[PDB]
Amino acid sequence: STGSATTTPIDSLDDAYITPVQIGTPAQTLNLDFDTGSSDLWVFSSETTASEVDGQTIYTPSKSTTAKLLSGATWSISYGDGSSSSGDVYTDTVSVGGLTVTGQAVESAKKVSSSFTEDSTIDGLLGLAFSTLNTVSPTQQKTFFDNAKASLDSPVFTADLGYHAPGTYNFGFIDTTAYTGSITYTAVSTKQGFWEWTSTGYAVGSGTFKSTSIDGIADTGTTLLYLPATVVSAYWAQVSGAKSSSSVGGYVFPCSATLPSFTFGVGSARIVIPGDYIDFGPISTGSSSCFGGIQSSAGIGINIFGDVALKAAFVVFNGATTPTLGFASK
Ligand SMILES: O=C(CCNc1ccccc1)Nc1scc(-c2ccccc2)c1C(=O)NCc1ccccc1
Repeated sequence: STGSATTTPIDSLDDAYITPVQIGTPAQTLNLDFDTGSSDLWVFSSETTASEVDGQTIYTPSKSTTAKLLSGATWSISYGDGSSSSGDVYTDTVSVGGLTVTGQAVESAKKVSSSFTEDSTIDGLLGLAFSTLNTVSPTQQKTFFDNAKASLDSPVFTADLGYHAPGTYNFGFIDTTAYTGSITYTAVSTKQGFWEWTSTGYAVGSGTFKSTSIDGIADTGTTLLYLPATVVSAYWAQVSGAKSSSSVGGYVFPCSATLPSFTFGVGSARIVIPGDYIDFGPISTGSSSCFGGIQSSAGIGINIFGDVALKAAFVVFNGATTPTLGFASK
């Protein structure tokens, strides 16, 4: 089997991407944030505290004839950025772009934090990291990809995120027309439950490539590119007027200043992020100071190849016996 779904930016800044997902019988379609940095499929629901729902589409398990409650089961997640959610657990039929999994754990939110409430465009998350991170208790539940894997033509999914444009998540096949040149595959460590890999280095603009190992994760659920302070300082030093602002919580730059590209290494291959992918616009409405898309990982404790990086590439999440990651230019 295979599946193919369009993923769309939630706003003009590409802050996140949503993908339609069918849950239950008859189908209830919710727009979920596919997140390769976590492993829970959770949704706004009829059980969500009413004051914490503001415009989201909700899943109503009582109206699904295929929904089954896991009696006593709970889930609770705290994301790296402080946000959180928790609730109980059902199994139900879940389909993405034509690909169907029966018995998928659908985690119904009783509570969500303020950032989730304030974002009306995201109805939940669909985790695509390794299932060892899944928070369901007493029995850990598998991700949608893990459940579908055996049935897929090939045990893989791909992320093709657009810049200010729609893109595609494919399951079970590699669309050879979606990228240029070849796909370079690189080793993955699953020790932390992430699609964790080691980049071979970086360049800023037309500068010389610096060979250096950067361990980080391929994370579609994180907007920005978070790298070591030394690397980030080298990037913003090439931007006139750029400063790290303690009040804003990272690097900002004069909105009209030219942004150089940022190149990262995948083995001997190179992925080039165009300068404008790094522009996240005025820090507040009407300001001529703009937020930067490359930031230090020093406070986070882990380097993150988020949407800013991934959307410059066609990315293969290869779930073979020994998982690997593939990157191609496009
Ligand atoms: O990048 C984000 C959230 C992006 N989503 C978004 C939605 C609406 C408006 C704007 C943005 N948050 C960050 S920054 C850095 C991390 C992080 C990840 C792993 C480990 C340490 C830090 C996360 C994060 O927690 N991402 C998961 C997430 C969070 C909230 C919503 C969706 C996904």
